[PDB]
Amino acid sequence: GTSNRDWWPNQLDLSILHRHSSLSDPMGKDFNYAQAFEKLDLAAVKRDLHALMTTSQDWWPADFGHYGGLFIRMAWHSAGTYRTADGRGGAGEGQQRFAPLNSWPDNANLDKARRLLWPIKQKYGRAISWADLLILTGNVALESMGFKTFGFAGGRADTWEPEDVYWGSEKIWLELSGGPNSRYSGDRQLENPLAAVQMGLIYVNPEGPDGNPDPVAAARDIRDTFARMAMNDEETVALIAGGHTFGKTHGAGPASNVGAEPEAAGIEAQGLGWKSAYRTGKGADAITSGLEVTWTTTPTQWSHNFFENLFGYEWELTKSPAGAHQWVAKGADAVIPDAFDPSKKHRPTMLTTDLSLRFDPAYEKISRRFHENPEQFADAFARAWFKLTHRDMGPRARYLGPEVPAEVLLWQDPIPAVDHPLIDAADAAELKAKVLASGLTVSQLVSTAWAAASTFRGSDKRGGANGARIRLAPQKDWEANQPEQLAAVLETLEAIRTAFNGAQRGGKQVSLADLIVLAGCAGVEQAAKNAGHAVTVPFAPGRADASQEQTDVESMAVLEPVADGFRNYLKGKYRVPAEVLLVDKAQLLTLSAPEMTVLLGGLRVLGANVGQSRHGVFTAREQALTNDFFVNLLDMGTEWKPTAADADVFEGRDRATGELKWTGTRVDLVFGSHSQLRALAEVYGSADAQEKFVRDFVAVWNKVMNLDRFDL
Amino acid sequence: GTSNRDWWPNQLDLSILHRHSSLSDPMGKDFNYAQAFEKLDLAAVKRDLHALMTTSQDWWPADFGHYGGLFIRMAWHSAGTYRTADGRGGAGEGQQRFAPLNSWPDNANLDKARRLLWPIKQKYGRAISWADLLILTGNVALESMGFKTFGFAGGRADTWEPEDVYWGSEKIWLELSGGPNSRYSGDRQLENPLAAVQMGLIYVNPEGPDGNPDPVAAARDIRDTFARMAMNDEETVALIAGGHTFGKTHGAGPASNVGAEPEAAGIEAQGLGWKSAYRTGKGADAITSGLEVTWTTTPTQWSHNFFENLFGYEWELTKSPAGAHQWVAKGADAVIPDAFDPSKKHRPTMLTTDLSLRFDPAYEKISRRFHENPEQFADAFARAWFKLTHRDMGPRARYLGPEVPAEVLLWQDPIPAVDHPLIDAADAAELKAKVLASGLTVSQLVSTAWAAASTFRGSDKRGGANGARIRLAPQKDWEANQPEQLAAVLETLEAIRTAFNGAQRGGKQVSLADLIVLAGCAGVEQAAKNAGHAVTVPFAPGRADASQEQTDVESMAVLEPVADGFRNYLKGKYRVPAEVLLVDKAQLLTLSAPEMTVLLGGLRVLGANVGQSRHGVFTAREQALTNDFFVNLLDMGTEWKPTAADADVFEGRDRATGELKWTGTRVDLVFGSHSQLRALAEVYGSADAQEKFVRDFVAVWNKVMNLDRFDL
Ligand code: HEM
Ligand code: HEM
Ligand SMILES: [Cl-]
Ligand code: NA
Ligand code: NA
Repeated sequence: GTSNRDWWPNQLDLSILHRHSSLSDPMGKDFNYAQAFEKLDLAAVKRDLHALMTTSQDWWPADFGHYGGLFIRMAWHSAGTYRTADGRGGAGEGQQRFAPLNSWPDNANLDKARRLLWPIKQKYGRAISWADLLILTGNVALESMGFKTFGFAGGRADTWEPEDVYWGSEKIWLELSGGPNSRYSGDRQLENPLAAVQMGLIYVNPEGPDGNPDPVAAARDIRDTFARMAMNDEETVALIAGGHTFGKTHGAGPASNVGAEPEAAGIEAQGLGWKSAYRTGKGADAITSGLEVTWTTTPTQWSHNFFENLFGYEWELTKSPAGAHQWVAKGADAVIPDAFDPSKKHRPTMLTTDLSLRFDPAYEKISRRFHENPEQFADAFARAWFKLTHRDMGPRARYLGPEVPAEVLLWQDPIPAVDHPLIDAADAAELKAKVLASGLTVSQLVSTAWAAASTFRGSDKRGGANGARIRLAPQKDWEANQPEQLAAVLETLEAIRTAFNGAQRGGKQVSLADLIVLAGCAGVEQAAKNAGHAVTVPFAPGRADASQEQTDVESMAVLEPVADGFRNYLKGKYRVPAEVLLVDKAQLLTLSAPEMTVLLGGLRVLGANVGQSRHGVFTAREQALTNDFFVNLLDMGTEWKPTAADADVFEGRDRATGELKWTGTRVDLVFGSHSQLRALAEVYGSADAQEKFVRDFVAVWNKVMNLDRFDL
Repeated sequence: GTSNRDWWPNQLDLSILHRHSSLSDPMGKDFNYAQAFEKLDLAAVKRDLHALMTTSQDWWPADFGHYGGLFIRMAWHSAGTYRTADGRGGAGEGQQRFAPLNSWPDNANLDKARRLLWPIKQKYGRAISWADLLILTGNVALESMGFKTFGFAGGRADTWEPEDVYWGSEKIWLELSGGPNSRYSGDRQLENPLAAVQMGLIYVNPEGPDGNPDPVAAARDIRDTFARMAMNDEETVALIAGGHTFGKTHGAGPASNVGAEPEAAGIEAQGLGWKSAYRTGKGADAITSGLEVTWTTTPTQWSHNFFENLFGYEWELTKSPAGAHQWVAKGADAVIPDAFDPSKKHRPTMLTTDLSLRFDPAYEKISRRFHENPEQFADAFARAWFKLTHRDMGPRARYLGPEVPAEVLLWQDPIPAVDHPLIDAADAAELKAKVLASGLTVSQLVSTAWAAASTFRGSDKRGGANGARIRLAPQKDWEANQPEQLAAVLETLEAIRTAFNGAQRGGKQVSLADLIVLAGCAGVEQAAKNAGHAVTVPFAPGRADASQEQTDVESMAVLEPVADGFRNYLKGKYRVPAEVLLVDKAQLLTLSAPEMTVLLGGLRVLGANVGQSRHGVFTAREQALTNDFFVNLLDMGTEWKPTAADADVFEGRDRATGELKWTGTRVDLVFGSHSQLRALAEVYGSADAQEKFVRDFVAVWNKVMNLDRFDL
């Protein structure tokens, strides 16, 4: 059947805002995963996973009698989709079991790994999510093979449909760069927000860049893609050498033997894929990547034999049985055990990307230190493996269970504990009145609280107003945050805070993080009062103030809004139309299309625009909370045309007189153009809508203020 | 951005079961449109609509100074998408304001019509839906121009995103037949469920079949497509001749002047399209269809002039100024008024499809009767306009407001009023015990109640267990209903009814409609008991029994299930795979994916399959309510393969021994294959899920039993 997407392939897609509906979720509306997990017998789950490691199934025999390597790869792939640019991908939603990730070429035969785990998932049911189980299984694999992990947190709730992620524009799996849809431009610049070199790869091509077996060139792609997954050089070397301490690759025969990926396979395959016609199709005959490399002399035991081999041999370019480029140790004895035949041994082998760790000069120094000091290697790998597998879990408050590491890590964007009584309802009312009596305007108060709260993204649960990081580098100097106006607001609020905290007893005090949000609440209540409407905006205290020393300024760079339609802000010109960037922002903020619509219409008339731009400010009572944006936008008395100067800025003129009434961007006018958004704008721009508009605006304002409040 | 649909364009689409979520809806979850409409001042709205008729806007000037013809077309097009095959389309959800219908070629310039209504929509807000307003505007247009309508019902709730409808497979607007995606095969057979001749037309091509101007061949397409929209010869003549008593077509210059349809237009067009470069692009210069026809001497007044012209002249093939085929009266005077220039008059003109009403012998007889008996024409048109505009509104219990016709019409599938006390909980316990003491099995009770209730479709709200039409022609004869088994169950239930009603005083009695549903509830209770579970199934009395004479047997044919995955039933071999037909059926039953999953797993083990097929009966305890279907389906100890005899039937064998354990269809195994359906099956197949399965099953069973219960 022909669909709207066929007819109008460039129209905005709002369906990404309406995922994860109660409709698609088999659990009751009252289901609380954290409550279920907190009663899990995690020790009993880990004993079952431990037994599983050495219980081979004939439909997918265990290499060396041990599934550990397979399950470490499974858990690394689960986590390895993560991109810092948007926070999308990662292990935190168990998306490996859905399209497209269940059928990526780099996830070949991880369908078998997930199927091995169904008996344990079935036993423990809703008390352990697939998302937690994939990571736990990787931890138990490591533990069973003598590696001490840094710890584990539960709390990744299962999802029930694919995430809407931009994985790239290529129409061919693993397409080499330089195609019609190339993800590369300039001097090998990978397009944001991608963090993989080819469609369907986790990071890089194990042969080398676009198949060129050059370890030095490969090292470039490794460093670039790992940095885009939040890993520096030490972490990257620790992870790759740590992983490739275990197990083997699978390339026993030509790739033409391997059939359809799971999403393409026949219904009889019952959710599995990559059925191989090569000899037995599994075990000693397995084909996965097409490479055939076994790194260490003890693939089922933690060792420092990866670096011993990397540095102890010279390497020769060779071909797998599948015709893939790989390396073998020159002059070596057969010292590596065979996966199935206890009478066969093999020479040491390496991937191009393994040799990167020796032939890139910066990796070489780290790899030599790890070689000489394997206790340093073990500790870096444990820390990196925790970071990898938890990077998208959000604040430490979300971490469940008895194995949570007590060490607070800089990458967690940590929030200090609150040690003192919180302000009560009367205190909140006193502070709101003091804020409004200071002379801070509605526009200043709403703009500041919006700037602080709207860094949250639900993709990796980073950002939000908790921490008061808006006062620190680098948030205080982001262009979108209007640094000089922000500095003046924060100075006034800090004087209000000092006076209130000075006057208290019993150690009661208010954080600046709370006061910035409460001040924004006062701005919204004042705007409602300006409109002739008395409303109370909800407020929940208990935010704390993080220090500069507790803030990684480099990691905070990815949270900078370079597009924020809710402030009519675009840092520069992009490929992507501004309205597409608005819907992307609404998705990160976890907003529905109705929530996005009411929030944007209200922010316009409150003065939230960066630079006090008039664009979309369709009111003659700025700083009053009215539905004026919608009533004026939908007024057929006004005709719109793109400006001569700028095709992305529109003039609204009286249709009769030609008088200039308004100007607006694409972000403003899309609400009068897109057939689904216009239907929403009509509800809010109706004569009966003033009370509904205020209520809905207050609701979505409060939602945004609370996005990072996992402490509640 | 490459999507899962791009990679796997044949995988099942579950998103059609999760549309119309609370997420996309701007109204509160408690919003009750019926209650809002009941408070509407309908008299005030109709005064506003009467005023609008002659209030010309310069951006789309009114023909003859009266918008009535444009609005009648707008309302006819709102209703005219309806198909009897699936009940999809029609006016009942206001889908003309969304993609794709807002942009169909046949809906060109109806964007202008809807925009003229925005001020009235704005003024009355949520108290009148767009869906109600489009039809009410059509009524007022007719009343304004002298035609007395049969009545009007409110209660069409607005919807907030496009309906998932198969409109055809063509990838070109208006493609003529015989293309690579032809909707025609054999002797001009239109594929079910389509009810138009070309992609983006309402019914037929006004020039003639595939543009061939043969009124006789055109009559064939008119008959077929109108029959597929529930209209017979009399209704079809009345509707076309009635409509074309008013207004005019628009083709003042070449179609090449007309730009992008609304969904393709620039953002500055603010939701309008078909902007024309021809002269002023509007009014006298309007281009809509490309035809230039005005039917009557008084296009803004009800007249008998359509049939006077049709019969009173001989017709000559000619071309509009756009190059379209149409017909001019041989030797006629210039009697037709111009829409704008009082100094111009025109010869009578007709479309090919108008001449059909004369040159098709069966239409000719009706047209002549209407010409000779104008009162018969007026009454037929009024009744057909009502039916057209209310055909998808469902039972009369949904009809709101003060203009609802009292007359009960056969096409409404009327239910008699209940005039007696209903059974209470004590009676329901007594009737269930009698049902279970009769010897009727779980399989018989569940199968009969499923057969009765599952005819419902939310597309046009036809069907369901109310009326006990399963005992009448043609439902009692449907293969899916197992006529011989059905007859035996009904005979036993009618004997229980007779004995219960015979023992009552005070006029209390139970309908067979109620007893069938209650007996099915007893079956489910007995099944739960068979599984060691104490369960009560909710039951709401108040169904009444319709007569054979209240049941149009030809209209009832389109509800016949030729595919019902819930009974593992396929009447023959279709081009669409069985699992796509299962999701289509779930959508018509208003089920979510979780609901569809739990229902199907439960029905399989209760013995609801047609013919007692073993396909999908993955239990050793049939007629016990357990999650066995899921636990056995997900057992990796079983391997599945298609049979030699039948690629659509699968054998489940022990992996280790090769012993046959089970057989299943595509409908069974899709729950083990589709990545999202398998995630749902896993929840219900987990060790902690038996009580959840039972309670979810009872909830969705009750939901299906109540689908048509608008009396509640
Ligand atoms: C440049 C980065 C990396 C590349 C190109 C890479 C490439 C590969 C390839 C091609 C395979 C063979 C797949 C097969 O045929 O079965 C593999 C296996 C594996 N990788 Fe990596 N890898 C990378 C990083 C990592 C990391 C970060 C980890 C975990 C910390 C990891 C752990 C493993 C394990 C345990 C296996 C063995 C699977 C088995 O025994 O079945 N890899 N890798
Ligand atoms: C065989 C069925 C039909 C055909 C092929 C057909 C075709 C057309 C076409 C081509 C136009 C001109 C559109 C334009 O250029 O503006 C039109 C106009 C119209 N049709 Fe029909 N029609 C049919 C049935 C109906 C029915 C059932 C109704 C209503 C009961 C109706 C009411 C109208 C009206 C009122 C207009 C005039 C619009 C105006 O004044 O702007 N038609 N029709
Ligand atoms: Cl639940
Ligand atoms: Na993420
Ligand atoms: Na419908």
